[PDB]
Amino acid sequence: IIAAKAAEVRANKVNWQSYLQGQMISAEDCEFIQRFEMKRCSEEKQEMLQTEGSQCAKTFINLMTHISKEQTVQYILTMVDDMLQENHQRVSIFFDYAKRSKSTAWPYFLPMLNRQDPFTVHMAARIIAKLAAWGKELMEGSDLNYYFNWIKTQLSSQSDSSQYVQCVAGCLQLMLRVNEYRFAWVEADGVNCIMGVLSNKCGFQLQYQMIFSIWLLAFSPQMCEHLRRYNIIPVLSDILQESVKEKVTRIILAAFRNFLEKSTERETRQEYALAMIQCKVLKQLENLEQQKYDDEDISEDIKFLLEKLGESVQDLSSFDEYSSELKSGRLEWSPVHKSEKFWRENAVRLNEKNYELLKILTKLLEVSDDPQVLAVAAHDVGEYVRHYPRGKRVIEQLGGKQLVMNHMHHEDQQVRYNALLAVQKLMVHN
Repeated sequence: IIAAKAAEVRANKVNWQSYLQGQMISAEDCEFIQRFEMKRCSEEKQEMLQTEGSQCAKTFINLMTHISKEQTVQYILTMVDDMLQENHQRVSIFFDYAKRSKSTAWPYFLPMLNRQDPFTVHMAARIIAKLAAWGKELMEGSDLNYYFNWIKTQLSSQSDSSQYVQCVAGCLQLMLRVNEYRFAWVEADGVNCIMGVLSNKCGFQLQYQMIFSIWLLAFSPQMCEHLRRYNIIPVLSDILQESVKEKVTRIILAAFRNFLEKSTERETRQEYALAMIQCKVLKQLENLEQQKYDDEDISEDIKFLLEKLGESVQDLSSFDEYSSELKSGRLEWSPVHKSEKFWRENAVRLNEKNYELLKILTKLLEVSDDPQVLAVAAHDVGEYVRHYPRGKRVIEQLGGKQLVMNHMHHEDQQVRYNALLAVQKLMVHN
């Protein structure tokens, strides 16, 4: 509705001389606003901004401050945003006005977000985002903190409300366009509020814009490293199936690619990929690969994520990491457990150190009260039988045969299921 409101406001001009008669503004301010209304061509606008640039933002701000009429307020902000859409360099006029006034441009506009009209405040915010992104000065300090609090509160509301939160999210994206503003945003907890809104399941455009924000943050190593705490991957794994829209799918895949690209360490990239595989990203990546799309960008994102997921599972399939998991007791369905490639080649290696890994498994098959650990141990005994035929006597000696034959009667459905599988693999031959 933002464009429709903009057009309605462009039509809804009002006599600016009324405010001069009321002495709410200066005669020069009224003159500038009327002259800019009539100076519609690009050359005329350039002439106005170049000859009376000091008067320009002064006029806008004076009228905005001293006039209650939301018609005029929205008209002023619509004109400014139209100027910035025609040529986004126009921020220079406002910056020059502020510098000539011996101040920065923000205190003049941040209080304006306290006004009532949603259109007024949200096009004001759009103009602030344009100014911050395309300006030379960095948003900083209390002004930036107040703007972050305002974006936070407006986002938390999650429809006309949603269509204005579109402006809110677009302003946040424009801010994050700059690396330093991304650092400031991470200093703020606004990403947690982003995740809160996403959990609240906002509309399609808002979800797309928020994941666009995440992609902007993920472009950097430090913020990628520090924002892990929000467990982005599972929520977006489910959203990539629910919110099918191609823009949404593409932006999640791009965010994942940025995460894996800019994660600081090999171990860091490995945490991200391990979370993705535990959250079943890889299967949907295969499905998208079966699917096709009209640009090489989505193709490259899919291929990169596919290759790196494959490499990550290969790394997880290390027999050393399997030994570490067994030693720590973390028998919790790591991909190495269901990686047949590891099993077929390394089943003999479990015999090392006088069958230390098999002893760990069998000991857990009597010590474990944990359903997950017990079922995993039973399944791994089954796999050891399946992939090292000579190990049947070893498991007999270690008692795994009888332990699984007992745990088939375990109180837990999953433990019974895995133990039954293992004992079935056991009795296959004389």
